[PDB]
Amino acid sequence: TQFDKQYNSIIKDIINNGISDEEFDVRTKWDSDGTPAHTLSVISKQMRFDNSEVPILTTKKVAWKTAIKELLWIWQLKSNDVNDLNMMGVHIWDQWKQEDGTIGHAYGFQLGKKNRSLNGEKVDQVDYLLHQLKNNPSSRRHITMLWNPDELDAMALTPCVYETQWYVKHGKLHLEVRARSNDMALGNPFNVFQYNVLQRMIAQVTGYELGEYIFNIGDCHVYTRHIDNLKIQMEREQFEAPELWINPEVKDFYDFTIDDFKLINYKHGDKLLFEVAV
Amino acid sequence: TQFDKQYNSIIKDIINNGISDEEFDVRTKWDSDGTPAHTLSVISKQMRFDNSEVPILTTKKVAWKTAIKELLWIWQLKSNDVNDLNMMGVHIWDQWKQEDGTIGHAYGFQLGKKNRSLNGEKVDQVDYLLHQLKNNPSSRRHITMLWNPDELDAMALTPCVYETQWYVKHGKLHLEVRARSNDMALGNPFNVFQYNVLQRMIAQVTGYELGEYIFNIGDCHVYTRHIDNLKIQMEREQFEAPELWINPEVKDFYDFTIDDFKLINYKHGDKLLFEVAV
Repeated sequence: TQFDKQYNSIIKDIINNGISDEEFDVRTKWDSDGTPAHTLSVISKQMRFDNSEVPILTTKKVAWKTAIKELLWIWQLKSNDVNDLNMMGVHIWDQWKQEDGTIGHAYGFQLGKKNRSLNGEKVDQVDYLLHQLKNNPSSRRHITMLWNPDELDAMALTPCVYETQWYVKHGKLHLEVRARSNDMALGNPFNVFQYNVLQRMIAQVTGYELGEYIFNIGDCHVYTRHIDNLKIQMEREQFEAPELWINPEVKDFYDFTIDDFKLINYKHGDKLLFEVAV
Repeated sequence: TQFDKQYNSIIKDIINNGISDEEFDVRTKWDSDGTPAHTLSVISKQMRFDNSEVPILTTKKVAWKTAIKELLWIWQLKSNDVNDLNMMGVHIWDQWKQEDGTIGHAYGFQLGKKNRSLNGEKVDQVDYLLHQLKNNPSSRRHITMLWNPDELDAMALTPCVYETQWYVKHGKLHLEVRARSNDMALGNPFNVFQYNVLQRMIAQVTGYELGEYIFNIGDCHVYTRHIDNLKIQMEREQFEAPELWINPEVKDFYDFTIDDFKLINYKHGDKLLFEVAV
């Protein structure tokens, strides 16, 4: 179920069926003329994968490394402090760094919260999701939630991929994910494969085969300047997906390191520059 | 976009492609033999409507009244006390009534919380969603959230239809909804049409045409005993959807009463008994 087939199956749709944000006074803008940059969009689109292969673009390179790195920060480290993410070599967050170093009450800070009761002892979303999966697989409640109505005003930025719903059906683990928004041009390919990594990880530790991987986008859009450039990507060549490796010797979620993930034989397209926009 | 066409388009799929919960020790059971009742299910299904008609079953009657009544309780009254819902004639909640009368920190209690900052003055989810829609339509954040990770342990029951995402595109208001679970046999038809009512209501008060209505289900299932009975419903006749009425003289969300809603010329099927199950 190549990520490519579905990816371009959604792009043209947006160029052809998308609605321009025009009618409004957007705040975001390019960087070569300050001229407010404008987009086209569609509501509610969905990408599903049977897991016979890694969902990753092959008509362009993805930040597969920076992607898994940011994953450990949010779900493994459950940290909101940017320094931790700077320690991994990633800086793409430096922009929302608060005078104290963190991004406020969002992302990792939501998962680390010891808010659930588990055998006369409080625990956090990630720890709760873990135990229940192997002691309450049938449960129709396996849900992580980033969108906290209580601390929304306290986060330095509103999350995109904010929730997930897992299912344990027939020795299989299914992962559904949802984004309230998503840039198909610079945000989607990175997020997708990234949250699919997280799936393979818990899958291995809980000892359950991988089920379907489903990714849900609410507002899907692309910027205008990015269109002419996406059309080429569509016609670009399509190679076979790589073979992501993950040390099988690991048996604990918090044992994984950026050194246990290796994408093998990853053929992808060439450099494609997509104009910057504040 | 009759609700019927899509409804049965999902039922057979479940009978044919659904997976039995069997493998597990379910807690829920029938009531004629205590024998644990069992189901079949599918993950991630979706129902969309263009709003040319009311999404309501015509091969069976829906609690269209009890449905809108429960809607005012959660979103209008933002109450968690069962007495209020008993005052409307509804008792279908009496089961989860706590020693104090309420269902804990769930449903209405989540929407009434004055947790957002609006012009140097705190306000609740419902009040926030309202103002922003007419002063920040373009916003990609219009979201209500019932799933509170902080008070989950405090609710007397985990919510099904827990969130919503609205969009204001071209004088149109689009409403996306999601359920973590949903019984296609006794829960779905009621929920769907119900959250579509809520849409028509804010639509009228904000003064925006209705956009697409999208309903998302995570775990969709039906109980075994209910199968033989759903097959008949499928072959039942299909009449044209009714013409829901709503007093146009209203201009405030909190002015609506169960007396402003009238389904006109509603042709539906006959009585279909679906075995009870604790």
